[PDB]
Amino acid sequence: MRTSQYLLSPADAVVISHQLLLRAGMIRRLASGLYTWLPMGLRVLRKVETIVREEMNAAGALEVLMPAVQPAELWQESGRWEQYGPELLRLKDRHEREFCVGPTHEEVITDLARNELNSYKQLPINFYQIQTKFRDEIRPRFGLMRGREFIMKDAYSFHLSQDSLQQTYDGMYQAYSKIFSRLGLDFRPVQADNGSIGGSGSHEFHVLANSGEDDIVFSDSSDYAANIEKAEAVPRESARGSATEDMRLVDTPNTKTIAALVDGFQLPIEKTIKTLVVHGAEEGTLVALIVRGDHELNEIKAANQPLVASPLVFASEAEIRAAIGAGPGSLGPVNLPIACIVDRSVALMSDFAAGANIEDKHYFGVNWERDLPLPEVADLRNVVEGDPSPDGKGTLVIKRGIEVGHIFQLGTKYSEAMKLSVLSEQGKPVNLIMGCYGIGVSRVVAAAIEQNHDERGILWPSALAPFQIALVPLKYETESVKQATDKLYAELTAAGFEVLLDDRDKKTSPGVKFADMELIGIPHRIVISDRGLSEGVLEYKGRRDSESQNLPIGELMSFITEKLS
Amino acid sequence: RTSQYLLSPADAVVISHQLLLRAGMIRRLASGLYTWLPMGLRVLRKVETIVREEMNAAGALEVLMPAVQPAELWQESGRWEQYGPELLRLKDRHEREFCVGPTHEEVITDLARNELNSYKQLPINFYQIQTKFRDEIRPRFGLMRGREFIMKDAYSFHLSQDSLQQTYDGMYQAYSKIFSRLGLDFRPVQADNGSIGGSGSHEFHVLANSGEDDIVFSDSSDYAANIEKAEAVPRESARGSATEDMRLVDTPNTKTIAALVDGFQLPIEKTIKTLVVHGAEEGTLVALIVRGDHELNEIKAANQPLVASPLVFASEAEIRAAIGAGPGSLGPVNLPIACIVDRSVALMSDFAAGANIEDKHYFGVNWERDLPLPEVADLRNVVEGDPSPDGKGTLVIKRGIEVGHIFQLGTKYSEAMKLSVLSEQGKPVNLIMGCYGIGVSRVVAAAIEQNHDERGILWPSALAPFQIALVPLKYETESVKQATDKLYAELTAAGFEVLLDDRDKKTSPGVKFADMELIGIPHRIVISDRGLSEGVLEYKGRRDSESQNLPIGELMSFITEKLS
Ligand SMILES: [Mg+2]
Ligand SMILES: [Mg+2]
Repeated sequence: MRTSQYLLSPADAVVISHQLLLRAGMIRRLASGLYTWLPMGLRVLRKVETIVREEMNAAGALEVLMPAVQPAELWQESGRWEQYGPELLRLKDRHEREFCVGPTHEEVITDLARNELNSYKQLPINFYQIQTKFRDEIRPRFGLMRGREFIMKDAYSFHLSQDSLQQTYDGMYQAYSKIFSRLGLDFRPVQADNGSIGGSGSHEFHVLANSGEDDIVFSDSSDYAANIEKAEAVPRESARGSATEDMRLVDTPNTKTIAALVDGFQLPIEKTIKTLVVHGAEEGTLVALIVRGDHELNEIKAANQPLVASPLVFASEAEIRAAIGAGPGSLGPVNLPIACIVDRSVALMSDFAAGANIEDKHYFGVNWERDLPLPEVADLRNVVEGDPSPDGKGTLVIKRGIEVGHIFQLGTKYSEAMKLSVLSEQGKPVNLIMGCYGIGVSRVVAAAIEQNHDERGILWPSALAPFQIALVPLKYETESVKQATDKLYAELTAAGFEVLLDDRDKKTSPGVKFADMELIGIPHRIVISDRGLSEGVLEYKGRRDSESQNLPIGELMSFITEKLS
Repeated sequence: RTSQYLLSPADAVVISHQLLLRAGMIRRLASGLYTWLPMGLRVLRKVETIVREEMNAAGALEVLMPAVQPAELWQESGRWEQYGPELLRLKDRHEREFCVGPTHEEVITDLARNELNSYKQLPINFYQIQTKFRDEIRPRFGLMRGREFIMKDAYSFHLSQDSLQQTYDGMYQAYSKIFSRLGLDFRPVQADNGSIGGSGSHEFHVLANSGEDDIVFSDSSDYAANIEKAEAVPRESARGSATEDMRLVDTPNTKTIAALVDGFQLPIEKTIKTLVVHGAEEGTLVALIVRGDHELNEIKAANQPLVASPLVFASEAEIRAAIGAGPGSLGPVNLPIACIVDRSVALMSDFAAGANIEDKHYFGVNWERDLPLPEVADLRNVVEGDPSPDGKGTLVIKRGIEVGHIFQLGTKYSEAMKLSVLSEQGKPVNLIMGCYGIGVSRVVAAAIEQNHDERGILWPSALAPFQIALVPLKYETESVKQATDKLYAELTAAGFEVLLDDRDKKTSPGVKFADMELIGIPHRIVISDRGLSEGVLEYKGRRDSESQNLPIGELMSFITEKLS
């Protein structure tokens, strides 16, 4: 009775995984960013959940299950009750007590550790759960990938020392790598934002897909791998060029953009700069950050600078004019009455053009040292295709990624705030050093399709297929065909395979049945017919296959065993 | 292994709550919100697995529906307001309204509107195992009355009542398979279905003294009903003949059954209680009379057609304006409102009632003679020793923990959210629905409520978190530490769930033993340099009184038989 049950019965879905997940009856919308898992969709979901839980256990983590509803008072200990922003879904109960529906669980698990972790002989320990979160995304979109309710594997490890944290952290990296291999994904772990300049201890796991919202950077020869947020930028040139022009004021009443200098004044874009006035970390101060005309400011690198306020805030036009005496489109490093930091590539420029900090004027032929001192230099830009690999090996390619996991060395941020402390073996109170590890279990189901699909529909990796074999008769009411078919279901089920049986009547044509089984990603099809049973044979076709086959009935069970290998 | 699982009691009053706290199975986050600790999650998953197997074997299809539910769906059924303060409501950042669902009737009916479009897809039975939130006013009893709890909730859809009954019966059978595999002593009982008589609602109850429900059995038949549902028949075959004339008596300080009995030497079976309730017709009142030794069954009262559901008791001001006399002076004689008497009241003779005149009673009232007999109904709770309404035996009342409910819902939601499908002959049909729920969280606690002893938790075999505890005495000795790891592998390879107690010379053997017994592990093996010399392993069962020594080779056989 299987298809007349599992198959059940788009207009806005724009990414392929969302459209296919809806068309294939894997999920359906309830409200904005809230999706029901349909019977066939839940079969795939649980397959993900099984592998992730197996590798978390094999890596020594202890599954727990914490509440969804959480006391605001915990979120007030970390300050995140306010600081988290409008993505936190806040509520009150019938007694006017305040809660959120958790998007994550750092406070709750730290609260647990306060009460449960009392001796150094219990450390290290790593707790994880597979549980529904809520995030009030301002614009839920992309189906399972930017929903509001989604499933998360979130894990939290506690340590007495940095080395202890690293070992567990390394084990999680390895377990994640096992997880996304068993899931049969084309993935890449990359270095990620750790809040600091340089250093380590933050890695993202990405599935490669041309719809990726993350840009991820790779050496074309070395193992270098990093989110563009983190990717160190080093300049292509080896030395600063020599001064070949004098500095001069140029009237620029209508030249206020990189485009206008390059196209209008014919300047090589390598001879232009963008100045970005941001707020200072010192209250009320301004900082000017400068990148070359053909580059962009990396905002994460920007806010990592000690002089720069984190998070990044851009100065207003009125602030800019009050400080500098000129406004956007006429700004530059010369006679700049505010602190400045220039990108590494900008320090090597020569004979370049800058806004003069005089309205409607630029300097042309600026040269560092001759016309003004070089200010502080830092890595402020994003890398671009073909940039040198920062490890000196090869050049950089940028690909698109869907983030499906993140691991992060958290330190003592929560154990300081929530007074989670344990005595070291020598008797010293130690603030527990924490790590956090997350996988977007929901997002994984969708990520797989973004990467594996064709014109016929979903292509599942082997571990995710909701069934392995579809039986399609083809006049299924024929006693001859219904007995061969029902026996075949039993044999194949007996041997352990997961078989979907298409029991729909003649009112559903064979071609439609074929297209349905293909759409839902079932990797093997078997068609039973009286004309083939006469000939003593069975018709086979693979999901990726071009033409069907005919297999002698007697050979079929060995043949399917081989395919499933 | 125990350095990890064991981790390190005040407001706990029922035993399952103290034991779940002390065995490190759960811990509290806030009121009614509890974290499953690693030991606890293992037990809960063993419950879910068994529930899921039997749901699937019964042909139901697992889905997973959102926890946050839009208010507009709840407004279609009227439950957005009607469900009460137990509904957790919120607004998102865009000021749209939702609840955190306590149940999913509207959601699954909404799903069906979009997915059930052909009769060839029916019958169909959807279920999920999913966290609910119910904003209980006074959350208590640990897992038994928390606010967040795990629930297997199922909903089936049908084109005919017969179709529903079949699926309903398979859910009944599957629940029994479930609770049998969970090793519980349960009983299914008839339950309140909304109507007088009839079937279509059964509750599954674990038998325990702490049960909040009263469930009625015959000591002679299979009869089993929630006291809310139990039919009461009188212990009398016939109304007695009149042997007093009716008189007016002054009862100035007589306003309770006890005062009428102890102040006038009347037997309690000659007295009555008159309860004045709101009638279903707007603005009307109905009086409900039971005998002085009985209580009013409020489920039975509300099921009366004249009586408003849910039941509302009349105020004292309302009584006085209607009748002309107050509580404690009420009765059926000269009663200017409609009246319903319990079956037993109808058989009474020579009986006392308030006269509907302040501080007065009639004595020696007799039906037909002094006043006409009103309508008769089954209005009272049964009491221990009552006749069994199937005519086989008398009735006993025991206390039960409700772990499962099945209910024939009909077209309540399909009619309101317009869920209709064309029959094979082309007639539109509102889908008939049944709903089935198992308190998965609650089942864990109900098990301990019925299985425990002086030393801690007793688990039915299917729920034990581990089957074997390895307690190496002096595990720091490398001779014991090798034999035990060797043993851990052998047993884990054999497919047994084994908890190695790796704790050190700090925690004494005696403490280690008590901890393994508290968390309810069925079987223990002690490895020692003592018995290693003798080539022997020490074994003890969780229920046994003495431990015993055991040749090592025989041990793998001995223990596989133990769990057979
Ligand atoms: Mg990111
Ligand atoms: Mg009840």
